[PDB]
Amino acid sequence: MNASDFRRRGKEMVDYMADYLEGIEGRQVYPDVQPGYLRPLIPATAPQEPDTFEDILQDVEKIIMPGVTHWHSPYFFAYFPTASSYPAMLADMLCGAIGCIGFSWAASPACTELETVMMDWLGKMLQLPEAFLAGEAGEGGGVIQGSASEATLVALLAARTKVVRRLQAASPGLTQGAVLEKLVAYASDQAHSSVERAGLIGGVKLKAIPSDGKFAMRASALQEALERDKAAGLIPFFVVATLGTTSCCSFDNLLEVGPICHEEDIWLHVDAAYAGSAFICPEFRHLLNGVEFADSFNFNPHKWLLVNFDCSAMWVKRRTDLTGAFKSGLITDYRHWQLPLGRRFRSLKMWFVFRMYGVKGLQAYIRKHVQLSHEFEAFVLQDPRFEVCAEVTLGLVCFRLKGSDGLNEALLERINSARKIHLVPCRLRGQFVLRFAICSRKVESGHVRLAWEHIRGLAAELLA
Amino acid sequence: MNASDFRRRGKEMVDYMADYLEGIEGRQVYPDVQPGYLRPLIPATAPQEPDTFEDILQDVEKIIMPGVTHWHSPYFFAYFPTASSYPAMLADMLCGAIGCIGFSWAASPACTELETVMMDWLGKMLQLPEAFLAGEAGEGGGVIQGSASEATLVALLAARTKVVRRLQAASPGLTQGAVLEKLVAYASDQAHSSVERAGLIGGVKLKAIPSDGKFAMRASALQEALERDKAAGLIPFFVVATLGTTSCCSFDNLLEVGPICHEEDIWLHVDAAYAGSAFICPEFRHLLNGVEFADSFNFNPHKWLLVNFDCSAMWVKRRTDLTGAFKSGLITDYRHWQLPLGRRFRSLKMWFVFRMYGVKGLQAYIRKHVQLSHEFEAFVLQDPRFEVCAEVTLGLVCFRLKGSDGLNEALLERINSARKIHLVPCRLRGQFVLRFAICSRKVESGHVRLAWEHIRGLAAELLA
Ligand SMILES: *Cc1c(COP(=O)(O)O)cnc(C)c1O
Ligand SMILES: *Cc1c(COP(=O)(O)O)cnc(C)c1O
Repeated sequence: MNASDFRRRGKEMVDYMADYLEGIEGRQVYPDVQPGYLRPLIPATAPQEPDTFEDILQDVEKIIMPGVTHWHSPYFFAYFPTASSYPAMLADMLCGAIGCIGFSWAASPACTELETVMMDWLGKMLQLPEAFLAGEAGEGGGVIQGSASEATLVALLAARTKVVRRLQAASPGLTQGAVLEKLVAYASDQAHSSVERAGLIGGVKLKAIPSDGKFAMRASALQEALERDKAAGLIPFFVVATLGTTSCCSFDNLLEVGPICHEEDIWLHVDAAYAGSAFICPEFRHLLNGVEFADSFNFNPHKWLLVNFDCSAMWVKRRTDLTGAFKSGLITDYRHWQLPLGRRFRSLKMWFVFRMYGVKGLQAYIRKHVQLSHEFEAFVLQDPRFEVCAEVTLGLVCFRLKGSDGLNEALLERINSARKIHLVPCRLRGQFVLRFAICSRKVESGHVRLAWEHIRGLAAELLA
Repeated sequence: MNASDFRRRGKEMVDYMADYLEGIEGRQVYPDVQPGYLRPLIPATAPQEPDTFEDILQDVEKIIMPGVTHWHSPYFFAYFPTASSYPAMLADMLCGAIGCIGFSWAASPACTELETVMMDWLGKMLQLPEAFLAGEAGEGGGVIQGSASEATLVALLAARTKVVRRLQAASPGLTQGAVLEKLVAYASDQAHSSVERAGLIGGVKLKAIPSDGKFAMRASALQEALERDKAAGLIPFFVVATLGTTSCCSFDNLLEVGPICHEEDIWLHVDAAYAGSAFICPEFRHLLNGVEFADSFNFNPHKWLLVNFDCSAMWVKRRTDLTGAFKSGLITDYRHWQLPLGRRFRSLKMWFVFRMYGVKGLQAYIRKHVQLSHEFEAFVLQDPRFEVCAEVTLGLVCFRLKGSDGLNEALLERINSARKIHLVPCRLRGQFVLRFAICSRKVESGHVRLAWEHIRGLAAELLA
């Protein structure tokens, strides 16, 4: 079709989007569709002749929607939030229209330059040390990665390469294969699975560092592991410290870990995928104290900062430390900052979001969510039948019906079968725990109260 | 903002998109902006209070656009085409509205199931062997990757893992570090750089296979390299065969390479990033004869098949051969098929495109482009002052002004400085060559004739 048709159709799509989001509260959050349901509802072959937009759009309602899990219903309380905001959407539309591939500066200077500048804005909102800012003459800078799992993998590969170079440039005969055999990487036992994948791909060993009572990685445990391993002939080289674990949203001790990785000369990567967004708020910024020591810091604006998915923010103090694994001031070659060669004009989304919401708007959004999270915690704290399993700092609450894991597995089964709200569990020291996460952009105190009541009702029934 | 505002603003954005594309022919293809131009035209900090959509949109025209390289101007004849169609755009808008993250089947069954089905449609359009189709009981299947460079890397990692396992299943007690040291991978000397990055990340050795007169990889050269290396104690394990090299769009011999990789038991990956789209046309399908032998096949619909960037299609005959590196019929866990854990509902784009254009529409688009490419070749063939450097099969023509490399470097400099059209050169056996690639969706015979005339004029001037 041509421009004229797109004005028509494109505008129809906008109303569709608005309708879907406007009425999302009337959607059943989790689907009843069975695995493999879709293939039989669709032809076996692409059509030879065109189909009608109208026809395709109703297929969306009648066939696709039944297999959709609505992350944006205020009743979606699973995992962590995924971002979705009108400003990013508008931006995404533009990005697609300009349709450039920023694999090189010449392919579109702006695709590259807006990114560096936006990463600096965000860097400043987080109050990161100047060492991470590109500016006009800093050895550091930031880049948009596809996801936190990729950011982590990129850091590990940069670390791996850096340690192999140092070792070979000090031991002539030395082969890389030799160095890999003894390379060890560490992460909290609460670390995300993206770390294992990273070690797996990078071809190195990964060890877990037992966490403390507050589920945090401490200097003590880390040091022990290091000594134990150096003494065994191994070579520590990478450590991922997590800020806002996926289990209970706890925080590794950065002021204790940073100094250790520094003195031991270990690449320290900080994965704050979820909690990172909160650091633009003074109240929480302390949680990030210690970045000073990090070689690379990452968090997902596509989780809790309203920038629609496909937007993870990563910073490093020495651009060449990163650039070297795939080979000041202005950056022109992002292709040495990530795994793939191509990339979209993703920074448009950050720009539209940061500009259309403003810093204050963003801070409010986060606080409202943390407020809602504490309201839920209160409910649980008020009912003697339940218990709150971990300190509640941000938008996640881990609760439990006082009793056995069997009793709790049961409550969960009854909650999901009821199809009103959607929750996910996790194990916290082997114990079965239920997670309550504030997600949707449009969640209100009302949704939480109703959600709690519904859970309390089911627990009661189950208890009789 | 809320749904109401988005209907307004969102519709404005649609007209903006339509205007930009509608008037793109009046845009200067390549920018005059200097590196680093943007930072000083934007504030140093994100705004505290909201900004106006109206204000943001004019900033787009006045500040972003001057730094944009217009890939969709019919006068953009660089690299290879990047896709952009209204159907994919409409689809992308929807994808963002639904906004789910398909990291697991439960996160949204449809995000996963539509993908498998679409990959089968495309698989059939290409007339791939049934072995690659998921169907209801095939060990194979296809997945959308972020790009051809990632597809290649994924294949190599799958290969690496598979050969390390076999070698230990043979000599129980064999270390991985040991096996990597001797692992060798091959690619044509015309292969894309994504292959080197892959070998670099995977930590193995990569060797180039000298190409023939038609710049193709032949059985002879490959076999020679293999023997030479096995005999030296090395272990061949991965071979990338390219269909549509970026230099002159030549084709490795798949009927010669497949059998070799089979008997030698080497993982054979086929990178047809650009040329692959043409295979939905019977006339060209022979170029793909030999996939039968491939372990993995890949091409970019986001290049020459109108599915907006962020859409590379990859197929394998044994899903577990792929799944194993990151650990029939219906597929539920795409997370073991790619590097990252998260993913967008990208298949919506393929669906909208395939349905709104229909197979015949797609075939016409490709043929029209190949027709235009041959029209250009004709022009060059008609002028005794120039020469065509390689067989012209698809949308690319490599030409040259008869003379020295210096003379040609000069023509190129004069073409880019003129700012009418945009071309890129490359070296073909050390010789400086100019590339002419049909890209934009809206290119016509008229654009090509004017482009040729303009180049002939500049060549003439220069020749005096
Ligand atoms: C959500 C999460 C991830 C995964 O992020 P993606 O961008 O989906 O890869 C990684 N680490 C932590 C701590 C997370 O909370
Ligand atoms: C364009 C191209 C690639 C790279 O594709 P992306 O998806 O941009 O990474 C790889 N191989 C060939 C032959 C190509 O033409």
